[PDB]
Amino acid sequence: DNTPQFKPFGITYYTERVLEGATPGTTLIAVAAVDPDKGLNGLITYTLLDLTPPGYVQLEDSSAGKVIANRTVDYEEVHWLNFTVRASDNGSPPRAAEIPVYLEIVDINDNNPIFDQPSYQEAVFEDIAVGTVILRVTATDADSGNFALIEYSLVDGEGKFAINPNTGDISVLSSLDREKKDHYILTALAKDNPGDVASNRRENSVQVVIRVLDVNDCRPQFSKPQFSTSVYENEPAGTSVITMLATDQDEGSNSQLTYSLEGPGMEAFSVDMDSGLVTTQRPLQSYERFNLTVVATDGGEPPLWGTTMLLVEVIDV
Ligand SMILES: N[C@@H](CCC(=O)N[C@@H](CS)C(=O)NCC(=O)O)C(=O)O
Ligand SMILES: [Ca+2]
Ligand SMILES: [Ca+2]
Ligand SMILES: [Ca+2]
Ligand SMILES: [Ca+2]
Ligand SMILES: [Ca+2]
Ligand SMILES: [Ca+2]
Ligand SMILES: [Ca+2]
Ligand SMILES: [Cl-]
Ligand SMILES: [Cl-]
Ligand SMILES: [Cl-]
Repeated sequence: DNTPQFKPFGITYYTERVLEGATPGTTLIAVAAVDPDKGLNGLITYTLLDLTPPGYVQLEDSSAGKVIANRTVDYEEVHWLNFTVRASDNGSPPRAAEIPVYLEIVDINDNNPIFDQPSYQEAVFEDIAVGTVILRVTATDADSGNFALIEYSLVDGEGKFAINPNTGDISVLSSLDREKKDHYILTALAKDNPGDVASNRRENSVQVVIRVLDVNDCRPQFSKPQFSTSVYENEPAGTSVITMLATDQDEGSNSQLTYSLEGPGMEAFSVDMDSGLVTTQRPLQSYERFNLTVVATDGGEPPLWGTTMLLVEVIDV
């Protein structure tokens, strides 16, 4: 006439830690009760009750208190597997005892940081100030504690960009120049579990495009400061003299050039504003000598100019 008692004697409840992902059949906890009596009166049958939540645990067999994994548990869904163990003798009116079990699920680092976008992109002007934040990348991590802390890095900022390891803010580290490099495709990395060994850290990367927009910061240039040419005396107006060509490193209208003439010979010559072709406006006589100023002006606002000099001598036929 003794009721089964759980061991150790007077135990209020059982508890054990269980790693999430424990495979089915894995022993989660083993409990035991005793009944001093003889035969069926002292033969103990174990059952489980009130599985909260259900589906994750079962007794290996009803003859013992070994509890094994059924479905695998996910810490991201379940923090506690609670249930009751009933230990019943097999007597005529049976006597039984019941006790709670609390299995404490333990997080493992089974989720990677995952970026909130498939890629990132911004456009910035080439004169953007050093230190300016361009964009923020964000990843999220479904684990807990250190396993969900994220450290951002750039695989290679090229000395032009830097990322804040906490915020994911990508900033200008040194001055840009569209003319040197007009866009960047950077790899940003999110790595969890800071401070642990490389093998227990998970990561993902994403590509970040920064397109560098033009400012009109390059003036038109000629190849040298002095050109020289000759025109025959007594040639008609419209006679070709020379074609002038300047360069400009900017983009679009910022490097679209128009030519003009300046100074004491402008009236005797003309330059086609688009082609750079210089022609005479009249016949020249052999004594005449001109040092013209040729100007190339870009289409920026305000425009930039560059000049060169053009010596024109008139030769006898
Ligand atoms: N040093 C200045 C000007 C740089 C710049 O814009 N240079 C132009 C010409 S105006 C260029 O062609 N840069 C290309 C290079 O240096 O390779 C800056 O850093 O802003
Ligand atoms: Ca008994
Ligand atoms: Ca999990
Ligand atoms: Ca993680
Ligand atoms: Ca986890
Ligand atoms: Ca530039
Ligand atoms: Ca320009
Ligand atoms: Ca430019
Ligand atoms: Cl900008
Ligand atoms: Cl910081
Ligand atoms: Cl680009």
